[PDB]
Amino acid sequence: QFSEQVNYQRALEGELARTIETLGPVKSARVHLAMPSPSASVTVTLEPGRALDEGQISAVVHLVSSAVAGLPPGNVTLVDQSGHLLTQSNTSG
Amino acid sequence: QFSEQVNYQRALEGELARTIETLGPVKSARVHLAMPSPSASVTVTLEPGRALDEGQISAVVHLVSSAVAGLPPGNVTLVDQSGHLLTQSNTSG
Amino acid sequence: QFSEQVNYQRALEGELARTIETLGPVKSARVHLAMPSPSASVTVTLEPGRALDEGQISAVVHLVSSAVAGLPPGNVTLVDQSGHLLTQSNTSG
Amino acid sequence: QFSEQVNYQRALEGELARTIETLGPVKSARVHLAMPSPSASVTVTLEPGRALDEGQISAVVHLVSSAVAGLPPGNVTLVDQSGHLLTQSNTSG
Amino acid sequence: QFSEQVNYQRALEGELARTIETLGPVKSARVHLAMPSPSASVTVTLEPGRALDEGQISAVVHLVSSAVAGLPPGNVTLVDQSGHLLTQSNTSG
Amino acid sequence: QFSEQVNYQRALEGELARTIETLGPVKSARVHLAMPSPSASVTVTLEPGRALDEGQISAVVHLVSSAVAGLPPGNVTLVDQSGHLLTQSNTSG
Amino acid sequence: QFSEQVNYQRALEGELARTIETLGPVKSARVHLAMPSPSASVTVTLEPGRALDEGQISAVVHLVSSAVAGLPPGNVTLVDQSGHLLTQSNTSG
Amino acid sequence: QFSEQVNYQRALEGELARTIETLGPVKSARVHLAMPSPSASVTVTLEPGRALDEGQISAVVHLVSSAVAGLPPGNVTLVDQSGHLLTQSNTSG
Amino acid sequence: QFSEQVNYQRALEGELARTIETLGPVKSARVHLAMPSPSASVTVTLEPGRALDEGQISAVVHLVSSAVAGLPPGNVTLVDQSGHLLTQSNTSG
Amino acid sequence: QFSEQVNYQRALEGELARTIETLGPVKSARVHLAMPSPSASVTVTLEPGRALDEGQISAVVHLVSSAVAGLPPGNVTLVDQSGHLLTQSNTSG
Amino acid sequence: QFSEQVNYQRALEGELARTIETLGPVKSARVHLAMPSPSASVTVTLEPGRALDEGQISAVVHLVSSAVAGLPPGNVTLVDQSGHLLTQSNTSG
Amino acid sequence: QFSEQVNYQRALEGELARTIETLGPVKSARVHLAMPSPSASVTVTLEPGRALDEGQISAVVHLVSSAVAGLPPGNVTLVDQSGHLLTQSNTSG
Amino acid sequence: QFSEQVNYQRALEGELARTIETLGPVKSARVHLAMPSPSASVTVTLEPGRALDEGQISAVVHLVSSAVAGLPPGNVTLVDQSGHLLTQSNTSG
Amino acid sequence: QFSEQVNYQRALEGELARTIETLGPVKSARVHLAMPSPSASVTVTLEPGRALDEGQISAVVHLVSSAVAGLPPGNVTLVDQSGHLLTQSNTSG
Amino acid sequence: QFSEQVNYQRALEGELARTIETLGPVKSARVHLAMPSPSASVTVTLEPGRALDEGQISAVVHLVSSAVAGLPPGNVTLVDQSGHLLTQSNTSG
Amino acid sequence: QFSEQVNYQRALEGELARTIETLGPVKSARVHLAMPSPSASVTVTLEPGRALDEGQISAVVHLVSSAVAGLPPGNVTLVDQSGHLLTQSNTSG
Amino acid sequence: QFSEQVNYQRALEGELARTIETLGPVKSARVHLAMPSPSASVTVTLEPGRALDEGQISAVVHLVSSAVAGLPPGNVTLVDQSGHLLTQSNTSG
Amino acid sequence: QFSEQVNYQRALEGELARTIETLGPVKSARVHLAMPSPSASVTVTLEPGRALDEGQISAVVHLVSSAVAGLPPGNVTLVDQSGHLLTQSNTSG
Amino acid sequence: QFSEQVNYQRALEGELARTIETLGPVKSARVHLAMPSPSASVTVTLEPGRALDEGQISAVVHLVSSAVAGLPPGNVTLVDQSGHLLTQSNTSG
Amino acid sequence: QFSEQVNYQRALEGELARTIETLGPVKSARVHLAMPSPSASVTVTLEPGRALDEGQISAVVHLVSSAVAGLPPGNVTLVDQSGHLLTQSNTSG
Amino acid sequence: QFSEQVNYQRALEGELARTIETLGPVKSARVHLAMPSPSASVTVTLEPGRALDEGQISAVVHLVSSAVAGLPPGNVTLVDQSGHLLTQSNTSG
Amino acid sequence: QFSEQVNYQRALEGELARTIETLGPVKSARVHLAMPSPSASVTVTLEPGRALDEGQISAVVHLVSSAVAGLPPGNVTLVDQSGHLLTQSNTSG
Repeated sequence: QFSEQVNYQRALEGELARTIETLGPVKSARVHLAMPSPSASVTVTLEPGRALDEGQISAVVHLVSSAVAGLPPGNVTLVDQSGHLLTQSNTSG
Repeated sequence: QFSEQVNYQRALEGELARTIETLGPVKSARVHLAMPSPSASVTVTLEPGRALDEGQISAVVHLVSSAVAGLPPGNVTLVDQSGHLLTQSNTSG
Repeated sequence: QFSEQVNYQRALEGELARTIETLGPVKSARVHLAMPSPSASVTVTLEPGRALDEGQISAVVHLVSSAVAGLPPGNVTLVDQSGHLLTQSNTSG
Repeated sequence: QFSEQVNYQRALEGELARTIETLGPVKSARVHLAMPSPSASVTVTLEPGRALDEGQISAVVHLVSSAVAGLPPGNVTLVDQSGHLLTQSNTSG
Repeated sequence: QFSEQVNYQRALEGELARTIETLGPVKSARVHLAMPSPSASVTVTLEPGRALDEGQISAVVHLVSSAVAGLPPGNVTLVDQSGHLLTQSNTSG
Repeated sequence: QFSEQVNYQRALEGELARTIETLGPVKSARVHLAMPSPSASVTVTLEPGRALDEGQISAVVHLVSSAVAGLPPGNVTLVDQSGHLLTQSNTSG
Repeated sequence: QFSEQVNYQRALEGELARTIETLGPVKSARVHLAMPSPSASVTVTLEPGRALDEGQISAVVHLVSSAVAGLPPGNVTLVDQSGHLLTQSNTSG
Repeated sequence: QFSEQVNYQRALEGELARTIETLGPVKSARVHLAMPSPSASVTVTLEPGRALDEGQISAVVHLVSSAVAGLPPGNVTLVDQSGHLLTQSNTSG
Repeated sequence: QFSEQVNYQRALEGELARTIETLGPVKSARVHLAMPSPSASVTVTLEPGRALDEGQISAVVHLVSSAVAGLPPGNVTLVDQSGHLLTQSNTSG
Repeated sequence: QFSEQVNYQRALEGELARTIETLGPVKSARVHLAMPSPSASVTVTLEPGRALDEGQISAVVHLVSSAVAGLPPGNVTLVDQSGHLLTQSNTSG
Repeated sequence: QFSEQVNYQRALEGELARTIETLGPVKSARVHLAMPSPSASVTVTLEPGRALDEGQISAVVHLVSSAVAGLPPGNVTLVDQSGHLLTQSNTSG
Repeated sequence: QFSEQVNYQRALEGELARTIETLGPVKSARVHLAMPSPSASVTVTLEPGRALDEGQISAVVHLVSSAVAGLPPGNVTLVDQSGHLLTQSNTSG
Repeated sequence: QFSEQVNYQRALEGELARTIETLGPVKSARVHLAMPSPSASVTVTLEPGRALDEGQISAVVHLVSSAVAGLPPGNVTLVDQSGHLLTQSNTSG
Repeated sequence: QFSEQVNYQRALEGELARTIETLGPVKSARVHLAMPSPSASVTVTLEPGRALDEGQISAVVHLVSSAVAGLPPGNVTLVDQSGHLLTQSNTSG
Repeated sequence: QFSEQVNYQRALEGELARTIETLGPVKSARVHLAMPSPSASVTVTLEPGRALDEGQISAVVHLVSSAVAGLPPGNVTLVDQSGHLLTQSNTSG
Repeated sequence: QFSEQVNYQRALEGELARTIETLGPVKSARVHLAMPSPSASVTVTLEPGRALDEGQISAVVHLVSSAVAGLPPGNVTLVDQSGHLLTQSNTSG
Repeated sequence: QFSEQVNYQRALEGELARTIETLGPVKSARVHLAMPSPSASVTVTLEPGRALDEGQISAVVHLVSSAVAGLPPGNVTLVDQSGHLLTQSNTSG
Repeated sequence: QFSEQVNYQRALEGELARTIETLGPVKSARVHLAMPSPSASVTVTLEPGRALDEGQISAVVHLVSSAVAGLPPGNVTLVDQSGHLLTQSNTSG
Repeated sequence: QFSEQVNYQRALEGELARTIETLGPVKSARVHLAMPSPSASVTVTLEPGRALDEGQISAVVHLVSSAVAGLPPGNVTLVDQSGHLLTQSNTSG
Repeated sequence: QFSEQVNYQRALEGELARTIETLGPVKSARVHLAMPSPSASVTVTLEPGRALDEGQISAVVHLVSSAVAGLPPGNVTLVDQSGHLLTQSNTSG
Repeated sequence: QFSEQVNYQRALEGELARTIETLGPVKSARVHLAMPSPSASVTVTLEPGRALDEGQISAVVHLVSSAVAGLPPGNVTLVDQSGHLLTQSNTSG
Repeated sequence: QFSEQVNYQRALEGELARTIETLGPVKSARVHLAMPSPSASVTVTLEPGRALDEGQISAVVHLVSSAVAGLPPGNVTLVDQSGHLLTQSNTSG
């Protein structure tokens, strides 16, 4: 049963990575899921010379926070390829 | 049993993706289902030089929110191929 | 048992799609069933240069809402091949 | 058991379709049964240049509403090959 | 058991159809039985240029309403080959 | 057991048909039995140019109503080869 | 057991038919037994130009009413080869 | 057991028929037994030109009423080869 | 067990018939036993030109009434080869 | 067990017959035993021109009444080869 | 067990017959035993021209009444080869 | 067990007969034992021209009454080869 | 067990006979044992011309009464080869 | 077990006989044991011309009364080869 | 077990006999053991011309009374080869 | 089960190490997980001549603290390739 | 078990005999053990011309009374090869 | 299970040793884990001519105290390759 | 178990004998153990011309009384090769 | 289980010995563990011409007292290759 | 189990003997263990011309009294090769 | 289990002997363990011309008293190769 659960989690991770790669100016990303108020970690590798709107960074936030049950939109930690802690709501300091 | 459930979910995802592709100015899309007040994530790849009405974007919203049980019309997150967080009801800020 | 249920649902979907295709100015459609106050989604692909009466759009609504148990006539979401959210009763805004 | 029930329902559907085809100016029809106050859907394809009486449209209504147990005569939805929602009792608006 | 019941019902239907065909000016008919106050549906194909008495149409009514247990004489719906809802007692309007 | 019962009923039907055929001016008849106050249906094919007494039509009535248990003499519906509802006691109108 | 009972009843019927045939001016008859106040049906084929006494018609009545247990002498229905309802006690009208 | 009983009854019938045949002016007779106040039926075929005393007709009555248990002497129905209901005690009218 | 009983009864009948044949002016007789106040039936075939005393007819009566348990001397019915109901005690009328 | 009893009874009968034959002027006799106040039947065939004393007829009576348990000396019925009911005590009339 | 008992009784009978034969003027005798106040039967065949004392006839009586348990000396019935009921104590009349 | 008992009794009888034969003027005797106050029977065959004392006839009495348990000296019945009931104590009359 | 007991008794008898034979003027004797106040029987065959003392006849009495348990010295019955009832204590008359 | 006991008793008897033979003027003796106040029997065969003391006859008495448990010295019966009842204590008369 | 006990007793007897033989002027002796206040029997065969002290006859007494459990020194009966009852304590008369 | 858990932990460690390596100026790192307020240890090997922001060091902290359930952001210990205890919140001294 | 005990006792006897033989002026002795206040018997064969002290005769007494459990020093009976009852404590008279 | 635990502990030890070796100026170290307030022992072999900060010695302390559950930062004992007890908090003297 | 105990006792005896032989002026001894206040027997064979101290005779006493559990030093009986009861404490008289 | 524990203890001993050997001026040492306030024994073989600080002897003490659970730092006994009881805290005298 | 215990005791004895032999001026010794306040026996064979201190005789005492559990130092009995009861504490007289 | 314990004890003994041999001026020693306040025995063989400090004799005492659980430092008995009871604390006299 645990093997089935971990395989399902890995397949979800692969599908999510493929979909977020299918976003235009992104060659690849790396998503990891955390299941206990859950949370998730996104490490986007943004393509150089490209920058999407805040309304589309929230698009990435809600894209990853929606397709998984119980993930609040404010619990996704978004980090680019070199620093750039964009989620100021988590790190409110 | 869990394998049957996941296969049924994947088949539903494939059928829904095919139907939403069968919408004219869309080559392909990517739907993911979230089952616990459920919710779903749609990442449409709109064809360039095409733009459908708001009454037909709500058509996509209700098309994905209807064919699955218990999905409210206000819980679908719609994102185009490059940002464009169209669903302002979820992100009411 | 679940396989039998899903096969029966798929066969019903295929038969319904064939019957709604057998309506004159329609080459093909795509029906999906939602079973919990149930609801259903219809994505008709109307033939160009053809337009049926409102009393025959309600014919499609009742045709899909009747042959399945417990589906109210006001819960069918009807969308043409390009937008055109015809069901104003669901989207009363 | 469920397979026996669905096969019996399909055989009833085929027999009913053959009998309603055996009505003169009809090449073929499409009946679907709904079992929970049940109801049924009839999509007649009337032959061009032919039109039967109201007392014989009620003949079709009672022909389909009688040979199945518990189907009230006012719950049959009758639609021709192109719109023409004839049953005004269901759609009393 | 259900297969035995359905085979017995089909054999009764065939025998009844043969007997009602054995009535003179009738090449063939189509009877269907409904078992829950039961009821039945008769679709007679009367031979052209022939018309039997009302006391012999009631002969058909009682012929089909008698050989089956519990069928009241007023619950048989009689329809000719083209409309002609003869049973005015059911459709008392 | 049900097969034995139906075979016994069919054999009784065949024997009764042979005996009623063995009545002189009758080439063949068709009897059907109804078992729940039971009743039965007789469709005699009287030979042309022949007509038996009322005291011998009651002979047919009691001949079919006697050889089967519990069948009252007033419950037999007698119909000739073309209409002629002779049993006025059932149809007292 | 039921097969044994029906075979015994058929053998009794055959023996009774042979004995009543062994009565002089009778080539053959047809007896049927009814078992629930039981009753029986006799269809004698009297030889032309022959007529037995009333005290010997009652001989036939008691001959068939005696050799079977519990059959009252007044419950036998006697019919000749063409009408002739002789038993006026049953049909006292 | 029932087969043994019926075979014993048939053997008794055969023996009784042989003994009553062994009575002089009788070529053959036909006895049938009725077992529930029981009763029996005798159909003697008296030889022409012969007639035995009443004290020897009562001999036949008691001969058949004695060799079987519980048969009263007044319950035997005696009929010759052509009518002649001799037992006036049963038919006291 | 029943077969043993019937074989014993038949052997007793044969022995009794042989003994009563061994009585001088008797070529053969026919005895039948009745077992429930029992009774028995004797059909003697007296040799012509011979007649035994009443004290030896009572010899036959007691000969058959003694060798079987519980048979009273007044319950034996004695009949010659042609009528002649000798036992006036049974038929006291 | 019943076969053993009947064989023992038959052997007793044979031995008794042989002993009573061993009495001088008797070629053969025929004894039958009756077992419920029991009784027995003796049919002696006395040799012609011979007659034994009454004190030796009582010898036969006690010879048959003694060698069997419980048989009273007054219950033996003695009959010669032609009538001659010698036992006047049984037939005291 | 019953076979053992009857064989023992027969062996006792044979031995007793041999011993009573071993008495001088007796070629053979015939003893039978009766077991329920028991009793026994002796049929002596006395040699002609020989006659033993009364004190030796009582010798025979006690010889047969002693070697068997419970047989009183007054219950033995003694009969010669031709009548001669010697035991006047049993037949005290 | 019963066979063992009867064989032991027969062996005792043989031994006793041999011993009583071993008494001088006796060629052979015949003893029989009776076991329920028991008793026994002795049939001595005294040699002609020999006569033993009364004190030695009592020797025979006590010789047979001693070697068997419970046999009183007054219950032995002594009979010579021709009558001669010597035991006057048993027959005290 | 009974066979063992009887064999032991017979062996005791043989040994006792041998010992009493081993007494001088005795060629052979015959002892029999009686076991229920028991008793025994001795039949000595004294050699002619020899006579032992009374104190040695009591020697024989005590020799046989001692080697067996529970045999009183006054219960041994002593008889010579020809009468001579020596034990006057038993026969005290 | 009983065989073991009897073999042990016989071996004791043989050993005792050998020891008493081993006494000088004795060629052989015969001892028998009696086991219920037990007792024993000794039949010594004293050698002619020899006579042992009374204190050595008591030696024999105590020799046989000691080596067996529970045998009192006054219960041994001593008899020579010809009478000579030496034990006057047992026979104190 | 009993065989083991008797073999042990016999071995003890043999050993004791050998030891008492090993006493000088004794060629052989014969000891027998009695086990219920037990006792024992010694039959010494003293060598001629030899006589041991009383303090050594008591040596034999205690030698046999000691090596066996529970044997009192006053219960040993000592007898020489010819009478000589030495133990005056047992025979204190 | 424990092997499955440790393999899952090792796979998580490998994936996390690969992702943190996929951060630009990092050739490799070494993560270890601690599961009981849990905690974790990170030993980054920063590439020479590179230094990321504090808002991206907190990016590493939250990247490792998010993808694992229940890890607070203040419990991650971050150490470079040579000392440099950057996390001053843990070591608040 | 009893065989083991007797073998152990015999081995103890052999060892004790060997040790007491190993005493100088003794070629062999004979010890027997008595086990219920137990006791033992010693029959020493002292070598001629040798005599040990009383303090060494008590040495033999205690040597045999010590090596066996529970044997009191005053219960050993010591006898030389010819009388000489040395133990005056046992025989204190 | 214990083998699995010890193998897991050894693998953790090996991984920790490899990671601490991966720290620059360290060729190898030796870690041992202690599991009951747990504690651990570190024996670092610092490379000559190298010395890291106190804030990086605390880096080693927290690196080993973090990756294992429940290890407080003050319970790690740190010793270089030659003495140098650096942890003054444990050894506070 | 008993065999193991006796073998252990014999091995202890052999070892003790070897050790006491290993004492200088002793070629061999003989020890026997007595186990119920236990006791033991020692039969030393002292070498001629040798005599050890009393403090070394007590050495032998304690040497044998110590190596076995529960043996008091005052319960060892010491005897030389010819009398010499040295232990005056046991024999305190 | 005990074998697993002892093997684990031996492996810990070997690893600890190797680590303490890996301390510079030590060729080999010998550690033994004591498990019940536990304790341990260290026998260091210090290399000649080398002497570490007291703060590094306490390093050895805590190195061995830390890597094993529950060992207090004051319970380790430290001894060099030749005496030199360094731990004065244990031996506080 | 007992065999294991005795083998362990023997191995302990052998090891102790070897160690006490390894004491310089001792070629061999003999130790025996006594287990119930236990005790032990030592028989030292001191080498001639050698004598150890009292503080080293107590060394032997404590050497044997220590390596075995529960042996008090005052319960060891020490004896040289020829007398010399050194332990005056045990033999305090 | 006991074999495992004894093997573990022997292995501990061997290891301890090897370690104490590894002490410089010692070629070999002999340690024995005593397990019930336990105790132990050490027999050191000190090398000639060598003498370690008292603080290193206490080193040996604590070296053997530490590596075994529960052994107090004052319960070790230390003896050199020739007397020299060094432990004055045990022998405080």
